Amino acid sequence: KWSWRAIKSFAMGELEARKLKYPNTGTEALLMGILIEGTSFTSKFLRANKIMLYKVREETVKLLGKPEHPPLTEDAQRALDSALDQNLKAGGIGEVMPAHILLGIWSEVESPGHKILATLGFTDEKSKELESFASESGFLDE
Repeated sequence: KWSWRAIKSFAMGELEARKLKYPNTGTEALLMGILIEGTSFTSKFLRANKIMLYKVREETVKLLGKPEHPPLTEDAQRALDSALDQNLKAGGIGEVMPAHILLGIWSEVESPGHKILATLGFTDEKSKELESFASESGFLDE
């Protein structure tokens, strides 16, 4: 059960992949889509931890270099599957949120999303911090 916020963040991600003229919607685009959507707690969390949209964009171009609807990479699909788990293997009411997508991205260790997060100072401790917020009883990611 994807939240509306997660649905929007995905759309913003695909939009960013198209703007970058990439063949696929990768973990880097899912990450930017969260920032672009811009109203979730997760987007505020990323910004409060100095993971700014303009920086992620600069690190994306640097890492990956300068299609109508760019399909998901395999590791982006993997990040979305983990999001479902992060949500599933936790409390049992909430929808799947941008938080779970972010955690899914971080957990795909080999992915550009993870590597860019790490370049910008994200760590396992930040991941656990985000998990703690997300596991709070009536968590809506807003």
